[PDB]
Amino acid sequence: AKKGILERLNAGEIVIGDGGFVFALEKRGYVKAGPWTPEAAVEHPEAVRQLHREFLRAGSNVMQTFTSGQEVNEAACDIARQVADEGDALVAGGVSQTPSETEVKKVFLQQLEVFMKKNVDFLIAEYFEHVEEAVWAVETLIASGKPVAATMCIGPEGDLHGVPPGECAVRLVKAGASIIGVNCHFDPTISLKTVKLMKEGLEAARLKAHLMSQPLAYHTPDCNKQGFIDLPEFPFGLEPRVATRWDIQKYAREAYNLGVRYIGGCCGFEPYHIRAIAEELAPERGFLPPASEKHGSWGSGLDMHTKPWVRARARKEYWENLRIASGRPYNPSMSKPDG
Amino acid sequence: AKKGILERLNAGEIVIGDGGFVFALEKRGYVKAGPWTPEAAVEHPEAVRQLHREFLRAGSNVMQTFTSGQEVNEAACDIARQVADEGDALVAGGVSQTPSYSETEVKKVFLQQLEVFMKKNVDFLIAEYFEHVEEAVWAVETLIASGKPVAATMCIGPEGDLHGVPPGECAVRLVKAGASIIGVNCHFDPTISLKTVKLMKEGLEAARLKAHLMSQPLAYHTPDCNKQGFIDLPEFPFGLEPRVATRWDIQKYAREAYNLGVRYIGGCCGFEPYHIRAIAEELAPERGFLPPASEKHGSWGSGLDMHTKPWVRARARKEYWENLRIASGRPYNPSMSKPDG
Amino acid sequence: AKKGILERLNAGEIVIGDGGFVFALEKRGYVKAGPWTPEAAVEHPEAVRQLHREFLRAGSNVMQTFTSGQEVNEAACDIARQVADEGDALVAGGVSQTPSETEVKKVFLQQLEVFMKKNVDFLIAEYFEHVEEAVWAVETLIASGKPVAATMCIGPEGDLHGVPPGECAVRLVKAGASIIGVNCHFDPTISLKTVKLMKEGLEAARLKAHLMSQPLAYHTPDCNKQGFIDLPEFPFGLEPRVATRWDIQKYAREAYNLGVRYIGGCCGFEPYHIRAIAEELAPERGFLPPASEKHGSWGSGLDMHTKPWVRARARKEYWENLRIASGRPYNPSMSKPDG
Amino acid sequence: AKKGILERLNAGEIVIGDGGFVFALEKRGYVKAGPWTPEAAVEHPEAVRQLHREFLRAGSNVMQTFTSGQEVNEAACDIARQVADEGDALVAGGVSQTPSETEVKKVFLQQLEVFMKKNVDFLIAEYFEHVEEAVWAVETLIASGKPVAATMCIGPEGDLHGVPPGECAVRLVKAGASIIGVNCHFDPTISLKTVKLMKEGLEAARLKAHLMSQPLAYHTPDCNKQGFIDLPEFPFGLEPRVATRWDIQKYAREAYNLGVRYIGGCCGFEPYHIRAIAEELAPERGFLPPASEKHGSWGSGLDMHTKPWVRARARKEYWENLRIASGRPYNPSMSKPDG
Repeated sequence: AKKGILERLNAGEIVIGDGGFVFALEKRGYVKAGPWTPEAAVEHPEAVRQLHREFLRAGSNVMQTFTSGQEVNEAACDIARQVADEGDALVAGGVSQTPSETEVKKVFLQQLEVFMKKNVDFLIAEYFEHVEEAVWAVETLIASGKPVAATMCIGPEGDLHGVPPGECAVRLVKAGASIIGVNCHFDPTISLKTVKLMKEGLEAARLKAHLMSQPLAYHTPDCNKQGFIDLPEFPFGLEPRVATRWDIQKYAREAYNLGVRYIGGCCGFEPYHIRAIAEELAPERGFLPPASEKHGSWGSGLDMHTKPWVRARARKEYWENLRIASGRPYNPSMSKPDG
Repeated sequence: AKKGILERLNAGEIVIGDGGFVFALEKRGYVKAGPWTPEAAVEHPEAVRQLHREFLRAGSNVMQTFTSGQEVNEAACDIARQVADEGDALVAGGVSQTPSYSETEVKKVFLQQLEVFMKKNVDFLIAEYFEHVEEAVWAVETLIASGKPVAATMCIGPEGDLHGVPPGECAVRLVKAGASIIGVNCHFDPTISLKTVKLMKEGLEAARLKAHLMSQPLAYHTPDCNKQGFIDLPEFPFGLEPRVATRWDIQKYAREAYNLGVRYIGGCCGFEPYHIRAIAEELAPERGFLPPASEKHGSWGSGLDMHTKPWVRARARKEYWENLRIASGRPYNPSMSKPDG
Repeated sequence: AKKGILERLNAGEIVIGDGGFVFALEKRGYVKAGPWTPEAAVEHPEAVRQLHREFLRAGSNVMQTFTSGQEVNEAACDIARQVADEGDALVAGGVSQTPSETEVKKVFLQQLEVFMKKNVDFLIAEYFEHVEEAVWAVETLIASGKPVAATMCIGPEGDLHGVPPGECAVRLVKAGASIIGVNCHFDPTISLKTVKLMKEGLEAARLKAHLMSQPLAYHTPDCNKQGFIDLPEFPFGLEPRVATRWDIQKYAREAYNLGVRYIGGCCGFEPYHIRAIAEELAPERGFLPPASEKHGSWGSGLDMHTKPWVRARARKEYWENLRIASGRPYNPSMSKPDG
Repeated sequence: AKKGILERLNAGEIVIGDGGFVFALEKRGYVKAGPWTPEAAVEHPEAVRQLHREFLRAGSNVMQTFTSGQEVNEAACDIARQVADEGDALVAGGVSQTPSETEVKKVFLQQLEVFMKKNVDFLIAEYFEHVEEAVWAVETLIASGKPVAATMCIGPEGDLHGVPPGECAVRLVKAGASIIGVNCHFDPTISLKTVKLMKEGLEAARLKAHLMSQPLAYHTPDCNKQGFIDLPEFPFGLEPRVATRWDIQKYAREAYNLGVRYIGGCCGFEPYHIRAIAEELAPERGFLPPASEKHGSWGSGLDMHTKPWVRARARKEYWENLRIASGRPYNPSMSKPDG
């Protein structure tokens, strides 16, 4: 009786997605930074499995596959299915930007072949800068008869061709995508600007769909149209920009009020970020994730402490209004994109 | 033929220690922040085991155990021994400050703890988290009875212990108690920690009391910390993400500690497998080898030479990342904060 | 043979204007912050005269008057004329917003009476949030037969009514204003965005005019549409935001390349800022201001020093590429507008 | 009946000193940055006189002279005496580091000759890195029979030889100096650390003297023992570091509680900073300075605005507990000294 993705969304439930998986495996020594290739699926099944289980414990209702050769993709799907069966989670399929229509759809169908062999609960089109290739992806994938979702790494200023977010969203829903939204390249506020534009565009064309936000965990108020790749700090300097469990716990509420129901996360997101999403959205979802056992609510777990200040740090007010410090006073608070 | 801790140190080798274990299991949902209890050792052996293995892959030569009650400590020791046997690493024992503070009862707690680590036959012991040096000396005394190498660390800054005992006096008093390795752990970022360790080195040289030096600093940057370390910063525990070091800051602390004469170069709260991998990759040309996890990393961002853009391809060199002045990304935030305490 | 404002501009010359005059008399104890009244013109003629002479020495070619009641304005104009005659400067007239068309034009005409009595070389309409009142300004003032200039404190998002900057510019030039531009409420980059929009709008309608930039000396990258006044630091907290002689020496070149020829400054501008404008624009103007005798070019005057670092600070490269430090690490580098 | 410096101090009164005079005339175009020479005293007597009068209006009770050769010094003393006679102020002499004891005392005596001709109400030894030359100064100057004061630009880590500040202070009191303190090179907080050490050292030796503080107006938390001159921002990049009228109103209270009664200011201090000192210390001195007429108390003058927030900014609570913003988010909040 595992409800499908569209059944959950249409019922009005929040479908929390897993965080940045290929970024969490790079800091854990299994992915390399620059090829970002998922060999660890076959080389280190225990690492990939444990990250999946940590995300499931956090509150993710989706186990996106970590996708030698198609053997790696297969093994990734078996690990994802194994972990998904342990909880209220759905295995998802992911198709990403190809590095002509005939060849792009060739690549996309060869990829989709594996996800059909493995019977993934639903599919995702993601990492798409251009929306032309994104609609090609939604077309090639909805032939499966499985729910398809389309995400782009495009800011409020539209795709690389220049197509505005609203036009991109309506073009994706037209192609068949039952869920649409933004992933990667921008922090949880610019992303929710793009998703609001997408909602408005879909309401303009009366093209009902489900909304989906998977932003960066980093703060990038100094990013140009080219996301956070062009920041001088990418990839090995973004530790300061990482969000806290309060920033993400604010983006969860923002995205919920904006009308997003597939509230997840991308590069920089960790299990505790996803737990922040789940704990924020708990009073609507009617439950708390498993990992909430190893956590209070708004730092409520520190109100048995030996010091008065650390004891008083345990409340929503303190952590919501606190202005955390960079700890790097010889560094600027913003940087010019290199590109 | 697994060399012991003192054999490695006396041979001149660097003994890289594991990073903040309790802190890395809190962000992974297995430890709670505030009780900081290792209830995950029996509840989630796979999580603790995988963190141990990630640290081992990073380059750690020490699996400090993740230490009802004695059952949890035992299970932690079996997991640590399991992972240690998979590589060139040693299980370490850890005894820490008691919540109380008389000699007979503190040494009672210390001996009961030491019983389990004797049962499990840990390769060496650590006295750590000691604000006072009186209790740290008690620790070295109670633990060296094992006949195993004992190490002593305190979370004390350049201004001495809570009683005001200067770091050099602390180092001398610990080495006198029998501790073959002494150092500093926690409560301060790498530079303040390595200032304290410089003071300890000088103090030991003053009394001609030879010992091995050890540094397990915070991964956070805390230039605004008072004598009470990072715990009194308003951001602790759930606001320290900005302060987290990069693989370049830790890769600088590794060289600083090596030049300072520290050979047990590890890490504490905030340290992650990639930080320990930074330590190992920095100290590689001396150790004569690179850690396993270097297979999934270039040297100074070299792996980004593949990229399709010139401003992400030229990022692949020592100069760029060693001289880059990274940005906080929070321009509506101060770069420093006043300790609440 | 003192060339008029329009003769200077039409000849292609740069007409450097004076800096923030009532803000520089508040830090000198003669103006009060909050009423911002020019009572000091009759109470302290020597202070107002010396500030005028400092600006004239800096390089200003415009001695805007520091304008009971009409007596104070007359005294201000006498001092301005006295100091203008000492150099290559023109006395300018200033009409500003009134705290119906008939009553507003009444106020404007009563003001203009004094400036006609004193025969000011040209007039300025300035500090106009709305462009409905600014066209009334240009209308009421061009009846003098004197050159009239119109400025608003409006950002790139238009006036308070919502009129875009380009429409404001064309509507001011239609009213008769021979010079148009922006003054106050934004730093020297947002201001030069608005002036770029004004140039573009004038070129859209073929409505030739002269451009004029009088920006804030403060840095306000965190300002909303209500200028710098709504920042929490206004008025007594803006010392950190103050520009250096390099920031202003860069805005001078920006405004020159943008096509602005009346390059001056508003609140926060000091004699050394105007001297920075003049020294930057010197190679075109063909000369240097008097105050350059007490200054080097890009810190060249520090070549005398005994220390090697302070000696090497004497370069264009060093001072143009240096990221100066706030010196307040317990302070945020940006702030949310209170309004 | 103009009370002398020692009569005021011994009576328990606060003797507010003028601010950075050479530095204020550099921003006004009359002094050059790098030679820092006073030739404006004869070239521009009106500028020097107006700066003197602005400082006197602020609340300064001392009119330190602005000291072609000794003619410049005589003109400076004449202007200082002229302005001093207009209020409750005292002309003060000043001797600074030379660029052997016999030759140093020769130069110091040649200086003191002019101040004896002009009859300056008291003398100051200042800008002394070394305490050897500083005690030589106090020796050569106390022969005048006039009160002598000694200040050094030395931080909490002692003079350049290494003499601790307590030893410096006692060595200066022994030489005869009736007032001792610190001037320049450090912000108001480090300076007051040094003055605390001097007070403690004098109390160690039972060597009673009057305490004096003339700190920088800049914030320099990132300065090493060589003061602010070694910062990369010196001289033309210190605008961000400038203190506000609230920071100086805090330093005034600090110095008063520390036991300092000659509370003034060095480089970076302006008439409004000295007015901040005077307004802060008013409820003890029993009066407010003249310039307080053009100022409220803790921003009270903004009660007249039309906006609720700009009206509510008028509060001690608001301006005392406000973290002002640098407005430069692409710049670090601290910088490494270049020396």
